[PDB]
Amino acid sequence: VLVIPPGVPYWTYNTGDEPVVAISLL
Amino acid sequence: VLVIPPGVPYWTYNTGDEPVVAISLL
Amino acid sequence: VLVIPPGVPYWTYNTGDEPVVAISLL
Amino acid sequence: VLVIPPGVPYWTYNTGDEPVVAISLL
Amino acid sequence: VLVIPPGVPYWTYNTGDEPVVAISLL
Amino acid sequence: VLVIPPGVPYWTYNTGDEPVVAISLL
Amino acid sequence: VLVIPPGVPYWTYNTGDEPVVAISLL
Amino acid sequence: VLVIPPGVPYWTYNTGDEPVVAISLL
Amino acid sequence: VLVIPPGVPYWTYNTGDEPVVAISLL
Amino acid sequence: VLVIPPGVPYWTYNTGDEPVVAISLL
Repeated sequence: VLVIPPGVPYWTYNTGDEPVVAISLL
Repeated sequence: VLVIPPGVPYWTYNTGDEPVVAISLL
Repeated sequence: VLVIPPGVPYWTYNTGDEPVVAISLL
Repeated sequence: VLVIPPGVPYWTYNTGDEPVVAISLL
Repeated sequence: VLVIPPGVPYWTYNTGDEPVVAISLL
Repeated sequence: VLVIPPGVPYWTYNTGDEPVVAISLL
Repeated sequence: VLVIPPGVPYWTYNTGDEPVVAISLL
Repeated sequence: VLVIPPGVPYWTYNTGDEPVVAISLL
Repeated sequence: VLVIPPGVPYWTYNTGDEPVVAISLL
Repeated sequence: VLVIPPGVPYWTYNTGDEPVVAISLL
């Protein structure tokens, strides 16, 4: 993954290869 | 994945290869 | 992952390879 | 991961390889 | 991880290889 | 605006009253 | 704006009253 | 703005009243 | 702005009233 | 701004009233 923003970025998040587990029991 | 925004970006998220598990029981 | 923002960035987060476990029980 | 922001950055966080465990029980 | 910001940085955090355990019980 | 997500949210953005100006000339 | 997420949130952004100006000339 | 997340949050940003000016010329 | 996170937070940023000027010329 | 995190926080930043000027010329 290549990222190169000129100018004025804002909250740049180049997440990559991010396994996610989300389980909720009520 | 290649990302290069000129100008003024805003909340750029170039997520890639992101396995997601979401299970909810009530 | 390559990141090079010119100009004025803001809250740049180039997270990579970030295993996430999130389980909640009420 | 390569990071080189010119100009004026702000709260730059280039986190990488960050295993996360988050489990909450109420 | 390579970091080299010119100009004026602000709260630069290049965290890398940071295992995190966060478990809370109420 | 009232927001109260139980469980495990992700990138919640409850933006409100957000004047936006975006003009670009090439 | 009222926000109260139980469980394990992620990157919660309850931005409110956010005047935004973004003009770019090339 | 009222914020009260139980459990284990992550990068919580309750920005409020945030005038933003972003102008870039190349 | 009222903030009271129980448990184990991470990088909590309750920024409020934050005038921002970001102008870049190349 | 009222902040009272129980448990184990991490890098808590309750910035308030923060005029920011960021201008860069190359």
